[PDB]
Amino acid sequence: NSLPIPPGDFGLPWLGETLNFLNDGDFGKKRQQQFGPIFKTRLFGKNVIFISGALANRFLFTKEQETFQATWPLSTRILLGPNALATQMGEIHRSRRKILYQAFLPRTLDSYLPKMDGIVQGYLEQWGKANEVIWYPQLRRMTFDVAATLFMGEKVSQNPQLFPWFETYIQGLFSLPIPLPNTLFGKSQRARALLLAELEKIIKARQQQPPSEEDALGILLAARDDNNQPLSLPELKDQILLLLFAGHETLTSALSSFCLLLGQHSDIRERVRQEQNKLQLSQELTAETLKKMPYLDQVLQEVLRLIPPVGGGFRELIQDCQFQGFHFPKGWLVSYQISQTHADPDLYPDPEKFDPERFTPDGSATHNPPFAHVPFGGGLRECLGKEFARLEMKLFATRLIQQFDWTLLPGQNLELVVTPSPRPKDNLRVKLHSL
Ligand code: HEM
Ligand SMILES: CC1=C(/C=C/C(C)=C/C=C/C(C)=C/C(=O)O)C(C)(C)CCC1
Repeated sequence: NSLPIPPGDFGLPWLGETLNFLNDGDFGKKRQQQFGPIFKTRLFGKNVIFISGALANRFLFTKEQETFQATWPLSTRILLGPNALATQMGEIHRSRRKILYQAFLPRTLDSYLPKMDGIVQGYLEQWGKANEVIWYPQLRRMTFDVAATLFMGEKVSQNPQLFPWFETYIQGLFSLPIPLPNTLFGKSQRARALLLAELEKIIKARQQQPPSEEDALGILLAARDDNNQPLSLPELKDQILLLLFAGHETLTSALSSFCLLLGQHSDIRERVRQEQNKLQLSQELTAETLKKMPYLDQVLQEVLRLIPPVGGGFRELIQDCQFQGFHFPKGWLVSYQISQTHADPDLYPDPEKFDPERFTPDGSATHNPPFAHVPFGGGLRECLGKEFARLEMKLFATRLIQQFDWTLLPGQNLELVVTPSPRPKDNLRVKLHSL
């Protein structure tokens, strides 16, 4: 069939519009205005079509196996490793998906709580003592601490080079894949080498011990493929590195967003508080207690809606396709943009406004088309850790609101940069007031 390809500029050979993608907060919106709802570009040497909205998301998460193959930018793939779920395909992917899910079972999450709440309260106490808190970097310390603790173990967490290395590793994930020591990418390459060497040490320690499936690392050590074979060491290291990155980076964004938004909407903050008051907290807080928070549930859906931690995903077309009148050529990439979908005014009337009532029983977002709220993606690659994320968001939201009000200091830049997750430019300057 003789259909046109989408409008859009490819730019220079290979380089294309990669620099705009990596540096402009404007990328998708600029090309939507200039080119329309479906546009093409070139990124990291690949021709890419950007799509968004319920129907485009439906398309991308339908008859997927025969059409769409998950991928990531060249820098991301190299730094994740060939043995990570994010970089696995087909039968291997299906298998590790079932293996990893066991780390996030309803009851295993329930068992994460005590250590998680202990790490959470520890930080709140410190921040409550301070005058001004520059919050964003603090949230990064905390979320790493929770992830290292719950996925690996407590003595692992107090060990002191791990965080600095991860921070450097993260900075190169979405960058120019230039393998020199004076680039963000080469520094992340070196960070990855140092981290794997440590995780290898951490793994060899755990193997000379009675089998425990308390955490993610123990779960992976116990895991067997369909041919009853263990995961290799290189796979073990790539898999924990991913879980620690995802558990750390995404949650840093979600919680700064929550602190940002409930910072600016003190009425919503009070309704959350009113909810946790019709219960009975103390320090006594169980997994079944957090399941009694329907209104907080709504706020957290809406935080993720307004400021999605993960901007989008990428797929290679392995079949030739068409969508809304365009040829989607075999071997080109498609990118689904969660940020664009969540800013659709048809899906989200007054998209710029923070309104939890969209997720209230009969609200606008409840009878939207499928694939309208996609903070965790959908189809075959839908976030595997979503309930770990929701757990940590709910506990943090709960402990923070029960103990403190807070003020976002006047004259700061609250504007959001994405390297590679939304963060406020001036790192969220606050004062907490104890209750
Ligand atoms: C609110 C926080 C989070 C958000 C918004 C989020 C978002 C996403 C999205 C959009 C995808 C799909 C990307 C694609 O289409 O390929 C994904 C996949 C994934 N997520 Fe999450 N994520 C979050 C937290 C977590 C956590 C806490 C973990 C566990 C440590 C995690 C682990 C993963 C993994 C391993 C994948 C790859 C799945 C696959 O390739 O099949 N994420 N996530
Ligand atoms: C790599 C990777 C992850 C992080 C994705 C991020 C942080 C990308 C943001 C997308 C952007 C920045 C796209 C755009 O703007 O178009 C998650 C946690 C899902 C785990 C699977 C592998």
